Amino acid sequence: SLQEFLKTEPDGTLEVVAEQYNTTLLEVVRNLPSSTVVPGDKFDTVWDTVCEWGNVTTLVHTADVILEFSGELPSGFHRHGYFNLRHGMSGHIKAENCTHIALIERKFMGMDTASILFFNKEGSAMLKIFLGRDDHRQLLSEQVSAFHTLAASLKE
Amino acid sequence: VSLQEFLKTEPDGTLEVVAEQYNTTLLEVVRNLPSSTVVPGDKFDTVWDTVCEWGNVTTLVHTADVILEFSGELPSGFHRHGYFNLRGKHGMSGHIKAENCTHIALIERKFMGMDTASILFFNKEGSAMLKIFLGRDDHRQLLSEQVSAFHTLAASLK
Repeated sequence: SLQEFLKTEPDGTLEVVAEQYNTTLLEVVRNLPSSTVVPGDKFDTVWDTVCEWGNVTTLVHTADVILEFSGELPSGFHRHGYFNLRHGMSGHIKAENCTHIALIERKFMGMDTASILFFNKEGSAMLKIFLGRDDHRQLLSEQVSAFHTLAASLKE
Repeated sequence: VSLQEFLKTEPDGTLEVVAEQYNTTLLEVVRNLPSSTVVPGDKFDTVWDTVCEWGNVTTLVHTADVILEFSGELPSGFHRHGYFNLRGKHGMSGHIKAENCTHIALIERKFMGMDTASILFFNKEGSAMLKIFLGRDDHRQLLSEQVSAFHTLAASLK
């Protein structure tokens, strides 16, 4: 049982858990009891709040490349059917295809991780944002409180 | 009108749209562009290490949902554990499955009225795994040194 297995707190990529159960990441990130999932709307709310935090890691994963961009989230701007970004990272995102957004915080063998997932209609992540960490090793406490404030605010 | 004849007329638009229009792959469209250079995946290292020395460029990943680009010097990388691993540079790092790269193309064309030069890394299905575009200017123009090294790379490749 998916939901039952998730309550186990298993370490490892949520993608594999999705593969095993032969389902979508969104589905997995739906059986995690503490995950905060909201609909495509809020994209700006989420992506405007995050631009406020400090440096974060944006991640794009394809069958051939895994690219990470460490830094401040760039401000948005909708037009021509795209969300267009304004330092190092830029580009355009098909906000319109984002059906769900999940804020998930969990452990990796005891080590906290926190991320924002933007899902499309197929239940796959089109983009992921991970909270940055301090030189020490832990997630930036200021960001983590901001993350929980947003998750609370979204359910509010 | 044939793809090769269509290209040459210097079409207005993305090469990806020409591909679907002609029911073919991005690779076949670039193969038919005037003056393009296409070489086997064997050239990945020569290409990557050469561009690592050019200064700022724009690296782009295109997906069905996002087009993300990173401007900055291309990070150096090393083959290990079946991936080409980037040596974190500025905000950009990660991994490229260079083993899946079967073709590399250097092309030049006008797009939206401006000259463009890019390097395309293709997987076997003929679509682009990654793209790198020559850097611009404070004036919205290609860097001359990059254009000539690009040409130099293109000449030695083919």
